[PDB]
Amino acid sequence: LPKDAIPSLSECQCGICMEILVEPVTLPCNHTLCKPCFQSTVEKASLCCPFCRRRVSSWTRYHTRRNSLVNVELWTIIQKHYPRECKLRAS
Ligand SMILES: [Zn+2]
Ligand SMILES: [Zn+2]
Repeated sequence: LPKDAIPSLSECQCGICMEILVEPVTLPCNHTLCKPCFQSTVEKASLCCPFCRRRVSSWTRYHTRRNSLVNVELWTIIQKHYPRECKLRAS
């Protein structure tokens, strides 16, 4: 994704639930999913990436402790180009 370029809506949708990516969590494999999905599908379930099966339990501990699970740079980009979609999910 080029700089200041407009991302497709599709590139901004969580691949698990199809909703807009709210507070996206990018795993060390570089697959991304929304925090809600992360919290249900990974943090309290598999500790796998749901796309590729990468073990992620130690990764989770590390960033949990440091409040750095969220990919702040991608979150910023999603809020900028799809603000309305983000507020609708918050609601
Ligand atoms: Zn999701
Ligand atoms: Zn993965």
